Amino acid sequence: DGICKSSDCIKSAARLIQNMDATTEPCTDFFKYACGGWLKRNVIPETSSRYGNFDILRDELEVVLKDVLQEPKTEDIVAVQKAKALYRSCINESAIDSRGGEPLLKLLPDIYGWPVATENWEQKYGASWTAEKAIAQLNSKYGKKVLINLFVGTDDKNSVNHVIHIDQPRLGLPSRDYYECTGIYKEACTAYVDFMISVARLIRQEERLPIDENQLALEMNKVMELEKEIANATAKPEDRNDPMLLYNKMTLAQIQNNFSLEINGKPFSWLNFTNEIMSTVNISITNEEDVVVYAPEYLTKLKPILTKYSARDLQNLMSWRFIMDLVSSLSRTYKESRNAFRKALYGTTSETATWRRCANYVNGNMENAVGRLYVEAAFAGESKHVVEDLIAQIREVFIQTLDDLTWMDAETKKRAEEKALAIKERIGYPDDIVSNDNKLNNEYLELNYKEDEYFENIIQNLKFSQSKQLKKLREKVDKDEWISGAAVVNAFYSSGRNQIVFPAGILQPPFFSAQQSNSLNYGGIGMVIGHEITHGFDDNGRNFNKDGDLVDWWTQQSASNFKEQSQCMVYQYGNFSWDLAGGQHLNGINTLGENIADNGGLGQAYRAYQNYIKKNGEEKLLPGLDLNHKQLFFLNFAQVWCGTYRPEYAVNSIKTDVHSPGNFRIIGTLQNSAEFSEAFHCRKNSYMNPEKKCRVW
Ligand SMILES: CC(=O)N[C@@H](CC(=O)O)C(=O)NC[C@H](CC1(C(=O)N[C@@H](Cc2ccc(O)cc2)C(=O)O)CCCC1)C(=O)O
Ligand SMILES: *[C@@H]1O[C@H](CO)[C@@H](O)[C@H](O)[C@H]1NC(C)=O
Ligand SMILES: *[C@@H]1O[C@H](CO)[C@@H](O)[C@H](O)[C@H]1NC(C)=O
Ligand SMILES: *[C@@H]1O[C@H](CO)[C@@H](O)[C@H](O)[C@H]1NC(C)=O
Ligand SMILES: *[C@@H]1O[C@H](CO)[C@@H](O)[C@H](O)[C@H]1NC(C)=O
Ligand SMILES: [Zn+2]
Repeated sequence: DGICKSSDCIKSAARLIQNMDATTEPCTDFFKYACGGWLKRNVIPETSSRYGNFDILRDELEVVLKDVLQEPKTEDIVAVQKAKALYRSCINESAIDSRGGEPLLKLLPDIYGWPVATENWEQKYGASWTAEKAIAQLNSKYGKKVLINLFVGTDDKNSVNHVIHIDQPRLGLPSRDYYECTGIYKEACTAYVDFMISVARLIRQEERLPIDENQLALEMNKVMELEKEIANATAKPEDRNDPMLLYNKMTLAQIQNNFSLEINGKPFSWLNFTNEIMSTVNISITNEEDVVVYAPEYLTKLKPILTKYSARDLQNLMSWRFIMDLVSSLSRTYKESRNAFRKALYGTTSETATWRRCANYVNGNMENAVGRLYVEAAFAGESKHVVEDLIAQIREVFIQTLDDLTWMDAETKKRAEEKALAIKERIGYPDDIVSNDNKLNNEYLELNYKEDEYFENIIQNLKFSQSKQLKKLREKVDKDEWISGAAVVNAFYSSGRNQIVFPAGILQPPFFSAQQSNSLNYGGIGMVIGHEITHGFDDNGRNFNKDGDLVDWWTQQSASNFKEQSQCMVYQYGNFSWDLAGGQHLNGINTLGENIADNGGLGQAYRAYQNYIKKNGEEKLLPGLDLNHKQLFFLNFAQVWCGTYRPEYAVNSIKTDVHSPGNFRIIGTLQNSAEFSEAFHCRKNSYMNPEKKCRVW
């Protein structure tokens, strides 16, 4: 007969049919054709800003984590006992509620206090207050970066070393655009300041202090007028997309003489500020210390901003940026204060289940311990080798494709083949989290969790996470380190390591399964592999060589052609209007690197499936679907992205997500795919088959 009738063929067909909408013409709108069935069935949960195939698999992963973390076992090693202890302290909301804001009150004296919730702040803290010491205490002990973001990272131009970086800090709101505070941003700006006052009023109440509502509004609006200035001083993402132009190496000498700051009437000392941070880990810094400055323009515009503000004005913002994140770890009364702010940025009317939030927290701070339990329970050993093979097939397809690229000269292709051949693959999980108990126990040896003290535990993880990062300055980059835990539904690429990673969490349907049809595997995990490989060659990754160093290996002509070729995708996606975002246009520049990966990866997966058919021949067709296997390749790729957004978060993500929305990743990459238009016999100049097609890789 020629029809597959296995248990896995039937699960796939059912999932494929239930998600699609065959009453739509594939060539008019393939997103609706592949996801219409799913969109009609589902509605975004009240706790979700975004919902789709990825979000469902992640909520499903959270269930597996609940199972493994919630029941102790007598044979559990210490590394596992600590994860479960942390989980339990997090889900005991009665123990957290009984403490109110007390944990925060003990903590405020350690960060020079919060003026608005303090009395005679200038007399108490203004004496010993210096921007150097104030900013340094938040960075070094709690990893919170408020005015200058100094961090220890890998040297872009020497991937085996670490160096100190100076960069502009994050903001309270999702992006710099929000600080216009008009139209689509007004509600968020309002809830943001209201959020300040609510928290300030709860702290004063709990300290039995007098509450002057007009004094609160006055102080917290000054905080907003201040962050507006800092926000407007920051560089657009568009002006930070070239890592060559962004890397500026200086000494603390050059930095002091080229970026001075007058704060609270006192000059800023970069050596005093730096040593205030590094001394936390018994490390000394001299004025010949090398530094990488990522936001030199920001530092320049910062100088006249901070002269106009007092030490009190500055502290009210700095402490607030830390208190933002801690209120959700306090009692219900403090959690409630974040409601209007969360609704405004994410559109959610309630918070995610406590155990869901907690499971995620333990997975993010103990990724190797949790990954161990996740793979033991939910990952199959068979699949690890099948994916290794898929990566080999796709790596070669990328290399062979170089011969056919006409916008590149021979010498540049040769250098490209080098990087490709040198990409390090990481599949599933590192074996030693399951087999080396000693190494795993030692990773968390200096952590000790009290079960009735969840706030002490999160603060401990902040100190352990920042301390661990600061003592890497004089150390070599550990090559064995994975760039992701195993209990993750995603994949990644590191340019500094030239490494692609595919955690266990993403090695499941619809992406991959050793028993489902190959057409679905290539169109699923295959496309994702090519995506991660092509990240080494996008507008950002192409600037790094085979060893992870930010060095030029492109001829003047090939580089000019890359920009020329990629400019097509800039215009394509920048013309897509997103109704959920208010008919705004996508930022084709900020999303270029991801669209390059999407278009390249899909084309590379299809060629690998063609090559597979060549060797092994056709596959047994799926039941219930009047579709051939080439059409199923594109259908599964499309259903990987089924989903929708809340309008509040479409406004958030269109400015902050470097990815295109799920629907435009489908329309965009297929519009540029002739192989798609062949599989579905799309007439020329139909929406899905425009004559003008972009291509890079
Ligand atoms: C600014 C920046 O560089 N970020 C990098 C960080 C890094 O590389 O270190 C980043 O995000 N990397 C992960 C990402 C993974 C992929 C993805 O698209 N993941 C979606 C998942 C999603 C999609 C829709 C939805 O409704 C819900 C979830 C996402 O997380 O947004 C998985 C397959 C294709 C790429 C990639 O490799 O690009
Ligand atoms: C929660 O914490 C309280 C106070 O420490 C304790 O009495 C109670 O047993 C805890 N509950 C659980 C389920 O651990
Ligand atoms: C924002 O900064 C620019 C310089 O970067 C300046 O010209 C402009 O006046 C600033 N806008 C506001 C509202 O301060
Ligand atoms: C930075 O200067 C302050 C004086 O304001 C001093 O107390 C502190 O010890 C200095 N930090 C160093 C030298 O690391
Ligand atoms: C839309 O495409 C045209 C044609 O290339 C281009 O000139 C224009 O800049 C694009 N629009 C956006 C917003 O990118
Ligand atoms: Zn990507």
